[PDB]
Amino acid sequence: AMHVAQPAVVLASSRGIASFVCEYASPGKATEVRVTVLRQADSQVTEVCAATYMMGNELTFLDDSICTGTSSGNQVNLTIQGLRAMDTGLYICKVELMYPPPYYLGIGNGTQIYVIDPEPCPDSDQEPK
Ligand SMILES: *[C@@H]1O[C@H](CO[C@@H]2O[C@@H](C)[C@@H](O)[C@@H](O)[C@@H]2O)[C@@H](O[C@@H]2O[C@H](CO)[C@@H](O[C@@H]3O[C@H](CO)[C@@H](O)[C@H](O)[C@@H]3O)[C@H](O)[C@H]2NC(C)=O)[C@H](O)[C@H]1NC(C)=O
Ligand SMILES: *[C@@H]1O[C@H](CO[C@H]2O[C@@H](C)[C@@H](O)[C@@H](O)[C@@H]2O)[C@@H](O[C@@H]2O[C@H](CO)[C@@H](O[C@@H]3O[C@H](CO)[C@@H](O)[C@H](O)[C@@H]3O)[C@H](O)[C@H]2NC(C)=O)[C@H](O)[C@H]1NC(C)=O
Repeated sequence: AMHVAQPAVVLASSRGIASFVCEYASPGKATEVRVTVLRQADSQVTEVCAATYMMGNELTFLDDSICTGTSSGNQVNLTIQGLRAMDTGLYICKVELMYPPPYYLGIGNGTQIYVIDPEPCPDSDQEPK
């Protein structure tokens, strides 16, 4: 245990930019480090972004994109843009050497992404939103 570092929460900008880096630990360097980002909800949890961190290539988020992520050394950086009040929640950083056998690593418990709601008025006493 204690071989995976990830922020428990993440502060997002007003636009909705939530970016954090979940590092992982491996016995060596390989071409395939499958990463996964999940969103947890009280009713159920669903998959979101996923790609193979190839040390000589970039992650592909063609399926369920709506997100951008980077990977360097042993730290994977995930950035989210467009987080509404409902979008705010938990994001799980996953790290799995799934392609090479015989696959053995760990997943991140998850970082909560926080966002700020801008208001056209100096206070919410009237016309709150
Ligand atoms: C996570 O790491 C990024 C740095 O990653 C940069 O962008 C990634 C998508 C990868 O391609 C990396 O190879 C690249 O170095 C930290 O900052 C990020 O910097 C980039 C570069 O300035 C920002 O995106 C750029 O946007 C311009 C505008 O069109 C483009 O021209 C560039 O091609 C590039 O896409 C990116 O917005 C920025 N991330 C943020 C703040 O959203 C980032 O800070 C770090 N995360 C944290 C907070 O640790
Ligand atoms: C955040 O981390 C916790 C850590 O929980 C235990 O995880 C194991 C691997 C070990 O490190 C131990 O020291 C930790 O306390 C994750 O919670 C654990 O999750 C696993 C599955 O992901 C659970 O295993 C289950 O085991 C039962 C057998 O009793 C099987 O029937 C199930 O199929 C399953 O394999 C384990 O019970 C959980 N333990 C705890 C303490 O909760 C947690 O999943 C992770 N967050 C993420 C990535 O979602």
